[PDB]
Amino acid sequence: QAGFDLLNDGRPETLWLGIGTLLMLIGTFYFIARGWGVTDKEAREYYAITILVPGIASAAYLAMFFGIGVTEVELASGTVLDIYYARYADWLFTTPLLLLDLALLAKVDRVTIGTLIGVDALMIVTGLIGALSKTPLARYTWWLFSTIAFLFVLYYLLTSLRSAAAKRSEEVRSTFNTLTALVAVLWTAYPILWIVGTEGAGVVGLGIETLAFMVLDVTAKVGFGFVLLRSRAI
Amino acid sequence: QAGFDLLNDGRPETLWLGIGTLLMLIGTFYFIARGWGVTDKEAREYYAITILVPGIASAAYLAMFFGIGVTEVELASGTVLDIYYARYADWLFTTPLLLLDLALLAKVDRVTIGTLIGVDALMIVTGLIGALSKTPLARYTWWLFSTIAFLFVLYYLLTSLRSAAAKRSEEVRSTFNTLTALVAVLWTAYPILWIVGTEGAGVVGLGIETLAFMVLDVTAKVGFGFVLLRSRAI
Amino acid sequence: QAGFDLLNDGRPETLWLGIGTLLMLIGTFYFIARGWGVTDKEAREYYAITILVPGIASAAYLAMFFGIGVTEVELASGTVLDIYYARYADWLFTTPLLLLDLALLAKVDRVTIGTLIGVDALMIVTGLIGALSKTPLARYTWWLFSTIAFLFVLYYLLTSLRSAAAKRSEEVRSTFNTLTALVAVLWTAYPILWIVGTEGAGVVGLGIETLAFMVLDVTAKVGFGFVLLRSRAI
Ligand SMILES: CC(C)CCC[C@@H](C)CCC[C@@H](C)CCC[C@@H](C)CCOC[C@@H](CO)OCC[C@H](C)CCC[C@H](C)CCC[C@H](C)CCCC(C)C
Ligand SMILES: CC(C)CCC[C@@H](C)CCC[C@@H](C)CCC[C@@H](C)CCOC[C@@H](CO)OCC[C@H](C)CCC[C@H](C)CCC[C@H](C)CCCC(C)C
Ligand SMILES: CC(C)CCC[C@@H](C)CCC[C@@H](C)CCC[C@@H](C)CCOC[C@@H](CO)OCC[C@H](C)CCC[C@H](C)CCC[C@H](C)CCCC(C)C
Ligand SMILES: CC(C)=CCC/C(C)=C/CC/C(C)=C/CC/C=C(\C)CC/C=C(\C)CCC=C(C)C
Ligand SMILES: *C/C=C(C)/C=C/C=C(C)/C=C/C1=C(C)CCCC1(C)C
Ligand SMILES: *C/C=C(C)/C=C/C=C(C)/C=C/C1=C(C)CCCC1(C)C
Ligand SMILES: *C/C=C(C)/C=C/C=C(C)/C=C/C1=C(C)CCCC1(C)C
Repeated sequence: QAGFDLLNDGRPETLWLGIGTLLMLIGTFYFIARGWGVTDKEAREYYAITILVPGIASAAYLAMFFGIGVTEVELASGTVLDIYYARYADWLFTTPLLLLDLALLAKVDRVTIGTLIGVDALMIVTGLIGALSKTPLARYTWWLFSTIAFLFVLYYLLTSLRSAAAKRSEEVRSTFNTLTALVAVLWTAYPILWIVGTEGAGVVGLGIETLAFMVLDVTAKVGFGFVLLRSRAI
Repeated sequence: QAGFDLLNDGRPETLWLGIGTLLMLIGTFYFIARGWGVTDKEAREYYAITILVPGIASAAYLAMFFGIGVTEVELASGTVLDIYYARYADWLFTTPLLLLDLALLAKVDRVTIGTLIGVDALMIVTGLIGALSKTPLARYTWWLFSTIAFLFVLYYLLTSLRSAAAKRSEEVRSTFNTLTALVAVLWTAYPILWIVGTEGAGVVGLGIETLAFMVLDVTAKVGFGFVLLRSRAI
Repeated sequence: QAGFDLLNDGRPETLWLGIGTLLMLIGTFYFIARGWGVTDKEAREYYAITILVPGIASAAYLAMFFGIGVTEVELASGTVLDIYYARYADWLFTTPLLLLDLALLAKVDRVTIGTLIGVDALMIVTGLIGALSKTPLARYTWWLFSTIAFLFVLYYLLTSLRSAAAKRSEEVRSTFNTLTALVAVLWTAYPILWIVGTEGAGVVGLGIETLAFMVLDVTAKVGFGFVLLRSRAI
C-alpha cells in the first residue's frame, strides 16, 4: 500500500503509524509542558484528562507501529484481513476521556456522564467485535450495533450537554460549541472510513486508511486538546 | 444438542442464543422507552444503570450467537469443551451494575459499594479462569475460589445492604427485599449450572445448559429491571 | 531452574508460585479477620482497598501456579521465552489500589489521584506489551516507555502526595513516610529485575526471578498492608 515499509516487515503503512506515534508523543509532552505550573483546580482537571488522551494514543500507535497491535483475521471467504485491533484498546479509554472533557465544560450531571461513558464504551467494544468477525453478516451487524450506540452518544451531546452548556458564560459556551462541532464532524468520519476501508468494503486500501485514521486521530486528540487547553473557558 | 442450528455451523444452541439476544434487545429498548421523559434525578440514575444491563447482555448474546463468543478448550483428558467465554465479559460489567442498583435502593455507604463491586468482579474473573482451565484440579479449584467470593457477595447483601435498607420507607424496603430475594435465588443457580453443565461434570448437555442460562439471564436482567423500574421505590 | 516442579509439568518455579499463592491467601484472610468488626468509616476504607490487594494477587499467583498465567513468546531470534503475563493483570488493579492507600493517607485531591492511577495503569499496560514483544528493539523501547511512566508516578508521590501528607498529624506523616519509602525502594526493583531477568537480558534465570518477584510482591502487598493496617494513622 501507500507509505514506506519502515521496519522491513512488509507494511508500508508503518510510515503513517510512525508519524502518528511521533505526533501523539509531541502533543502529550506539549500539554504536559503547558500544564506544568497550573494551579487552578478546574484547569488542572482538564489538563490531567487531556494529557492522557494523546498519551494513551501514543502507546497504541507505537504498538501498531512495531506490529504487536495488528492481527490477521481470516474471513469466511478466505480473505485474510490485517486488523489494527490496538485502535479499539486506545478508543475505549480515550473516547470516554474526550467526552468527560465536554461534560466538564458543560457542567452536566453525573448520571449524564455515566450514561455517555457507558454507551460510548459499548460503541467501541462492539466495533472491535465487528472488526474481528469472520462472516460478512456478523461484521455488518456489529457496525450497525456500534453505529446505533454512536447515535445515542451524538444525541446526548447535542441535547443534554448542549442544554447544560447554555447555562454557562459566553466564553465557556464558545469553547464547548467549537469542540462539540469538531466531535460531531470528526467522529462521524470513523464509522464511514471503517465501512469503506479494509474492515468493510475494501474500497480504500490499508495504506490510505492508516494515513486517514492518523489525521483524524491527531486532529481529534491533539487538535481538540490544543483548542481546549488554550481556552479561557477553564 | 437441544435446539436448532440456526447458522448451519453445527451449533443447535444458537436457537437459545438468538432468542436470548432478541429478549435482551426488547428489554433494553422497553426500558429506554419507559425512561425517556423521566426527570427525577434519582429515577434517571436507576434507569441509566438498568438499561445498560440488558444492553451489555445484548452484545454478549449476539457475539455468542454469531460464534466469536465461544472458544474451544482442550482438557488434559483430550476432551474438547466449547466454552462460551463471552458470558464472563457480560457478567463482569452487568453483575456490578445490578449490585449498584441494590446499593442505591439501600442507600449504603460508598465503601460497601466499592467492596461489593470488587469482590463480585473477582468472582467473575476467577470463574472465567476456571472455565478456560485445562486440568480438573484447576477447574474445580477456581470454581471453589469464585464460589467463596460469591459467598462474600451474598453476605454483604444480606447483612450490610439489608440493614441499610431497613432505614428506608416500607415501599423502598418492599422493593429492595423482593429484588434481593430474586438475586439470592437466581444467582445461586449459576455456580450450580456451571458445575453440573459442560464446564463441570457434563451431566447437563450444552443445549439445555444454554437454554437454562438464557432463562436465568433474562429473569435476572429484564425481570429484575422490570420489577425495579416499575416501582414507586424510586 | 531453581525450585521444585510441583505439578510435574517441567516448571521448577511453581515451588515459588505455590508459596506466593499461600502467602497472599494468608495475608488476605489475616486482613479480613483483623478488619472484621472495624466501624470507623475511614479505617474500613483502608481495610477494603488493602484486602483486595493480596486477594487479587492470590488469584494471579494461583493462575501462574496452575499454568494458565504463563504464555510462550517466540522472539525474532528464535528464543522461546516463558512470560508470566498474569503478573500484569494483577498489577493493573493492585498498583492503583496501593497508590490509593497512599493518596488517602496524604488526603490529596481527586485530580492527583486520577493522575496517579492513569499514569500507573499506563506503566503496567506498556510493561505487558514489552513482555510480549517479539523484537529486542520493541521490548526495550517499551521498558523505556513504562519506566518513564514509573518516573512520573514516583514524582507525584514524592512531590504532590508528600506535600499534602505534610499537613497531617505526626502519626499520619510517620506512616505515610514509611510506606512511601517502602514503595520508592521496592517498586524500583521491578523494572530492574525485568531488564536483568528472562524478560530482558536473561542474566537471572526464571527460577530465581520468580522467587525474587514473590519476595517483592509479598513485601509490597502483605508487608505494606500490615504496616498500614496496624497503624494509628487511620
Ligand atoms: C491490555 C489491557 C490490560 C488494556 C485494556 C485493553 C482493552 C480495552 C482492549 C481489548 C484488547 C483486545 C482488542 C485484544 C484482542 C486481540 C486478539 C484478536 C488477539 C491478538 O493478540 C495477539 C497477542 C500477541 O501474539 O497480543 C495480545 C495483546 C494484549 C491483549 C494487549 C495489548 C493491547 C494493545 C496493544 C494496547 C495499547 C493500548 C494502550 C497501551 C492502553 C493503555 C491505557 C491505560 C491507561 C489503561
Ligand atoms: C473486549 C474488552 C475491551 C471488554 C472487556 C472484556 C473483559 C471484561 C472480559 C475478558 C475477555 C476474555 C474472556 C477473552 C478471553 C478469550 C480467549 C480464550 C481467546 C478467544 O478469543 C478469540 C478471538 C478471535 O479469534 O477473539 C478475541 C475477542 C476479544 C478478547 C473481545 C471480545 C469479548 C466479548 C465477545 C465481548 C462481549 C461483551 C460486551 C460487548 C461488553 C461490552 C460492555 C462495555 C460497556 C464495556
Ligand atoms: C481477565 C480480565 C477480565 C481481567 C482484566 C485483565 C487485564 C487487566 C490484563 C490483560 C490480560 C492480558 C495480559 C492477556 C494477554 C495474554 C495473551 C498473550 C494470550 C495468552 O492467553 C491464553 C489463554 C488460554 O489458552 O488465556 C486467556 C486468559 C484471559 C485473557 C484472562 C486471564 C488473566 C489472568 C490469569 C487473571 C489473573 C488476575 C486476577 C484474577 C484479576 C482479577 C481482579 C478483579 C477484581 C478485576
Ligand atoms: C488476547 C486475549 C485473549 C484477550 C485480552 C483480554 C482483555 C480483553 C482484558 C481487558 C479487560 C479490561 C478492559 C477490564 C476493564 C477495566 C475497566 C475499568 C477497571 C474501569 C473502571 C474504573 C472504575 C472503578 C472507576 C469508577 C470511578 C468512581 C470514582 C466514580
Ligand atoms: C481518538 C479517537 C477517536 C475520537 C475515535 C473515535 C471513534 C469512533 C467514534 C468509532 C466509531 C465506530 C462506529 C460508529 C461503528 C463501528 C466502527 C467504529 C468503532 C469505528
Ligand atoms: C446477568 C447475569 C448474572 C446475574 C450472572 C450471575 C453469575 C454468577 C453469580 C456466577 C457465579 C459463578 C460462581 C459462583 C462460581 C464459578 C462459576 C461462576 C461464574 C458461574
Ligand atoms: C504488587 C505489585 C507491585 C507493587 C508491582 C510493581 C510493579 C512495577 C512498579 C513495574 C514496573 C515496570 C517498569 C517500570 C518497566 C517495565 C517492567 C515493569 C512492569 C516491570
